[PDB]
Amino acid sequence: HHHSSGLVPRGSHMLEMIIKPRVRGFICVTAHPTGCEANVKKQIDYVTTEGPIANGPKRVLVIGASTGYGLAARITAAFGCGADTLGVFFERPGEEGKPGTSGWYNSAAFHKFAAQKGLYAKSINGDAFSDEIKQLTIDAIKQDLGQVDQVIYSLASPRRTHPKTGEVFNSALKPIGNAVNLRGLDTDKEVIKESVLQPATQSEIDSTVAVMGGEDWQMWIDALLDAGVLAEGAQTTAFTYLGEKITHDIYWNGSIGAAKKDLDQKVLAIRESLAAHGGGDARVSVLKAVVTQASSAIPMMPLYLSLLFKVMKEKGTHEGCIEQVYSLYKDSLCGDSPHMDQEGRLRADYKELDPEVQNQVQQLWDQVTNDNIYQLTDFVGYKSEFLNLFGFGIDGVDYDADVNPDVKIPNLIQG
Amino acid sequence: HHHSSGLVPRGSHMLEMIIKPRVRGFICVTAHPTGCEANVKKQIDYVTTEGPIANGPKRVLVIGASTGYGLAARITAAFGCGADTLGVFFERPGEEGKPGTSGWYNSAAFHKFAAQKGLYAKSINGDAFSDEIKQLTIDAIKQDLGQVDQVIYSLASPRRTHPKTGEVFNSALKPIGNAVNLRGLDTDKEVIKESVLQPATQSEIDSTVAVMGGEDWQMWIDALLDAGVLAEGAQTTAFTYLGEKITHDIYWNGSIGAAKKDLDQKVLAIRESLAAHGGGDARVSVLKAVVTQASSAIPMMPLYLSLLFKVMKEKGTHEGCIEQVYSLYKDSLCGDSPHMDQEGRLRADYKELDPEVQNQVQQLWDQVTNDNIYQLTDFVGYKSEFLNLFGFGIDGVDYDADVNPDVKIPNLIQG
Ligand SMILES: NC(=O)C1=CN([C@@H]2O[C@H](COP(=O)(O)OP(=O)(O)OC[C@H]3O[C@@H](n4cnc5c(N)ncnc54)[C@H](O)[C@@H]3O)[C@@H](O)[C@H]2O)C=CC1
Ligand SMILES: NC(=O)C1=CN([C@@H]2O[C@H](COP(=O)(O)OP(=O)(O)OC[C@H]3O[C@@H](n4cnc5c(N)ncnc54)[C@H](O)[C@@H]3O)[C@@H](O)[C@H]2O)C=CC1
Repeated sequence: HHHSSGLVPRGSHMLEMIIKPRVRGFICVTAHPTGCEANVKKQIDYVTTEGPIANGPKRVLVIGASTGYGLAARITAAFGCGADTLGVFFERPGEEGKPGTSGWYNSAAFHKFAAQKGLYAKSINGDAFSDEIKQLTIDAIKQDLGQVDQVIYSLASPRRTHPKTGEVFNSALKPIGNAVNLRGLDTDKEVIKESVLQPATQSEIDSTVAVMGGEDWQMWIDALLDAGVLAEGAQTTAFTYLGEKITHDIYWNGSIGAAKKDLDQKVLAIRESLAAHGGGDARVSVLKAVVTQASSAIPMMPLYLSLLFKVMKEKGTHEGCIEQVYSLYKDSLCGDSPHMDQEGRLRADYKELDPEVQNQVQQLWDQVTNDNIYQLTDFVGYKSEFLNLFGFGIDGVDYDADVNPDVKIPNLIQG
Repeated sequence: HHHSSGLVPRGSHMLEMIIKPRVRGFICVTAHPTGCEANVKKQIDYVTTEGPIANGPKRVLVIGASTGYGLAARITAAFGCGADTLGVFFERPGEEGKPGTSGWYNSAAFHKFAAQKGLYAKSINGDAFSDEIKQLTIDAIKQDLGQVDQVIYSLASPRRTHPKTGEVFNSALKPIGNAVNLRGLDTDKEVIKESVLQPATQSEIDSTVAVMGGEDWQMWIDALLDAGVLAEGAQTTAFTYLGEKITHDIYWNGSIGAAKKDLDQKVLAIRESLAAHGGGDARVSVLKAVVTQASSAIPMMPLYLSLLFKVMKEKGTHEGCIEQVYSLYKDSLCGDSPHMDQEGRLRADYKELDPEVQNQVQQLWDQVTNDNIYQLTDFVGYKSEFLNLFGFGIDGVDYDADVNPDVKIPNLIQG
C-alpha cells in the first residue's frame, strides 16, 4: 500500500534475483544459473575442440556427476566418446529467492547440451550411499540402456549414512599420529594464518575410511553385477590423489589418506569380480590437485594450489578438471599404452609430481608472507577458479541482470 | 537437501538482497535503502552548507513530505530553519525480499539525520485525503507541538477517494479541447516516439481537479483551524507549476492545468481564513520543472527536462528540488521582499522562464532526432536524476553489496 499501488505491475523482478558471489572460507552460499551453464559449456567446448576419443565406452554410469572431476568425466564420456550418461549426484534444486547448488545448475546445463547433440542424459538426485538410490539407478539402466560398460566412481562427501546400520559416519580431515604446524592461507583477509592441527582419533580415522574408503564403491559394483546391468568386459575406476611429500602429512598419510588407501585394498576384490565377468577391470585413477568444493575444504590446499598454479602455468603444464579427465580417458582408460604405476593405478597427475615443480613449490612455501602473496603465488588464479565453480567470474555472463533461480531438469529421477 | 546441507550456515544473505535499478517507462519498481539515505544526506548537506535561514517557521506540517518538493521543504524547514517537522505521506514499508518505496527510505533517513541534530521528526503514513489521517495529524500536533505555524501542501497523486462520498476520482493527464501531436522521448529504447494525445472528457477534467485541485488543501486548513492547532499568523502554501508556451497545451492549459487553476481559486478562501486568524497568509508557490515521480509521468516532460537541463546547465541556472525550495524559503516565504506575481503567487521558477532559455529549448525541440540525443540534450543528466530519486547512481554507495530492505521508522504513525 502506497499512493501508486496497483496502478503498476510488479513484473518478473519479483520472481527473479541478482546473484553475486558470497564467500565465507571455502564455502560459497550462492550459485549463478547462467554462469554454471556457461562454465559447463566451456568444458564441453574444450572436449569438442580436442576431438573425439577412439575406443571409448558407450553406456556410462557416473556416480558423483554434478561437479568437479565427476562432471568432467560425464562431459568427457558424453562429448568425447559420444556415450550415453546416467549421472548420480546429490544437489539442491533452485527455487524462488533461493539459488540451487552449483551441481544442480551444472546438471541442468548438461542435460540441455547433451540433448542438442543427440546424446542420452538422465540423472538421479539423492544419497548415493543408500540402497534405494542404487535400486533407482539399476531400474534406470534396465529400462533405458540394458547395461553400462563403464562405472566412474567420483564421490566426495563429509559424511555417509551406512545403508545397513543406522550409523552416520563423519569425515575428518586431520593428520595421523602427530600434530602438524600448518602454515596456511586465510582466503578472506588474504594473509598467512598459522594453525596447529591435532591428529585424529582412531574413531575418526575409521569414520573417514567409512565415508571416503572403498566400501560403497564395492557395494555399487556388486549391486550392479547381480542385477545384471553391468556389461561383460566392463570397466570401473575410482578417483584418488597421492600428491608429494609437502601434502603427505595432511593428505596421503593423514586421515583422508587412510581412506584412499582403503581404496587400493577394495579395488582388488572389485577387479576380481570384473575379471570373472567377461574380462572386465577395476582401477584406481590418480588425478592432480585442482580447485573444487572438496579440495578447498582440505587444510593447506588453498595455498598449495595457489603456488602449484603459479609454477605449472610458467612450466606450461597447468590444467583443470576437464583437461585432466580427457587425457585420463585418452591416455589410460581408452588408450593402448596405459600409465600404470607400481600399485597398478592409472595416472594423470604426473605433470604435478614433476620433481622440478614440487621443489620450486616447496621453496616458495616457507618464504611466502603477507606482502608477497600476489607475486610469489597465483592466488588470483585460485580465487578465479574457485568462483568459477559456482558460475561466477565467467566471461559473457551479465551478473547485474536478473536471473530466475528456478531451473528444472528433464529426466531427473528424484530420490 | 544436498550433500553438505546443514553443515553450513545460510547467513544474512538469506534476509538481505542486492538491489539494482529496474526501470519501465517513468516507473522504477525498486528503491535502494542506502542510496535513498545518501541522497537525503546530500540534500541536508546542501542546506547546511548554504547556511541558516533567518525569520523561518519553527513548527511545520508538510503534507506530502517523503519525496520530491515536499521532502525538500521538510529538509529546508528542518535543517535551514531548525524547525520541528511533522510529515504526512503515503509510502510502502520495506520488508524481506521486497524493497519499500523511495519515500519510505527517504523518511527513515530523514528521522535519522534529524535526531542527530536534535530536531523533532514524526511522520504519518496513510491517505492524506482521508478524514482519519487528518485527525491523526491533529492529535500529533496537539500532543507534541501545540500548534504549527506553517503548512506546506505538496501532494502529487493519480487518484483520490473523496472523504465524504465513496467516490474514487482518477487523475487524467490529457490536453483540453483539441488533440495534440506529441513529439516525445522513449526513455528505454532512447529514440523519438511520436504520439497523438486525445483531449480529456469533461468527466476527466472534473476528476483531475478533484484530485489535484484545492479542495483537500482547503479541507486541511479548515480541519486544522477548528481544532485550534494552527498558530495565529500561520502561513500555508501549495506548490504549482506554470511553465511556458511549449508546455502549455499539455500542462497549464491541459487537464492538470485545470486543477492547478482551481488552486488559485481556493487559495483566496483559505487566505481569508488565515487573515482572520492573527494576520496569517496562504499563497500558491510556483516552482520550476524538476525530475520527480510526478513530473516523469507527464507527457513531453522527459524530453522537455532533458533539453531544459542542457540549456540551464550551460547558463548556470540549473537546480533541483532542494535548491529551489531553499531559495523559495529564503527569498519568498521568509524573506523581506517576496517574489509576488500578478496573481499574488510566490515564484521560484523564474530562471526557467527566462525567455532566452525557453527560446533555446524550443528551437532544439523540433530539431532533435534519434542520432543527436546525446549532443542536443542532457538526456544523461535526466536519467541520472531519475535514478537518484530511487537511491541509485549515488557516489559512495556500493550497489553490489547486500542490503536489508526491512528499514523501520521511529515515531511513525501508521494509518
Ligand atoms: N579435487 C582434487 O584436487 C582432486 C579430487 N580427487 C577425487 O575425485 C573425487 C571427486 O572429488 P571432487 O570432484 O573434487 O569433489 P566435488 O565436491 O566437486 O564433487 C563431488 C560429487 O559427488 C557428489 N556427492 C557427494 N556426496 C554424495 C552423495 N551422498 N550422494 C550422491 N552424490 C554425492 C556431489 O554431488 C558431486 O557430484 C574424490 O574421490 C576426490 O577425492 C582426486 C584427485 C585430486
Ligand atoms: N515535479 C515538478 O517538476 C514540479 C512539481 N510541482 C508540484 O509540487 C507538488 C509535489 O509534486 P512532486 O514533489 O513532484 O511529486 P512527488 O511524487 O515527488 O511527491 C508526492 C508526495 O505526496 C505524497 N502523496 C501522494 N499521494 C498521497 C496521499 N494520498 N496521501 C499522502 N501522501 C501522498 C507522496 O508520498 C509524496 O510525498 C505537486 O503539487 C506538484 O504539482 C510544482 C512545480 C514543478
